Amino acid sequence: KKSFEKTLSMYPIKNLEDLYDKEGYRDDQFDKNDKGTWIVNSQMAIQNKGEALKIKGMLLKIDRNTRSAKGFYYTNEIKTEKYEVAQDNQKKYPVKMINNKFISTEEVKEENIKKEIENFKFFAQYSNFYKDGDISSYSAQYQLTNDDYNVKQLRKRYDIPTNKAPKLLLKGTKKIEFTFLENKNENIYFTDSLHLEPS
Repeated sequence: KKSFEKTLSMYPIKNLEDLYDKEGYRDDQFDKNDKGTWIVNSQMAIQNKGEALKIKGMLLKIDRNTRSAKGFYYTNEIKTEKYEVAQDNQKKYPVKMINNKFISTEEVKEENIKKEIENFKFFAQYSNFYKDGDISSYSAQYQLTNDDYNVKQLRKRYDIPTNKAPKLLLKGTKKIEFTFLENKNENIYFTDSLHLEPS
């Protein structure tokens, strides 16, 4: 648990640029001159009944050495349980972080993608912080209510087509997941992660 608090206590980080000056856990795989890169990823996955799993998220690499951040917005559609190559639905839209905003470094023609990038917020920017697995790979999973501050935050920012209260999974080897629905071919989950890794 409080292995998560070392990270989650930081939330919210309204200005992600503060991560330039936030030190994380460095180990002998980090070179002595590498301050590290924060990899931040937030992602909503929504599957309406009889429809494909629709995914939208952003991945950002915040390089502490160069005080710059690059990554991409991404959308995807997943239809089957198993791997089908021809579902080539993954689109990536490269962005940079400039003044705590996310800026396309390419042309984006679809007005609907432009808006999503312009208004995007990572979970770390707006959040605030039973059933235990441990296979040495630990996890703790909790049943939340719809008055949980973070559940309300998700329902504002995303259109969640179920009113069931999600479970929060703290998965660690780190990564967090709000699972709203987990029926067969009817999945709704939000994930987020923030970790420091070598550049």
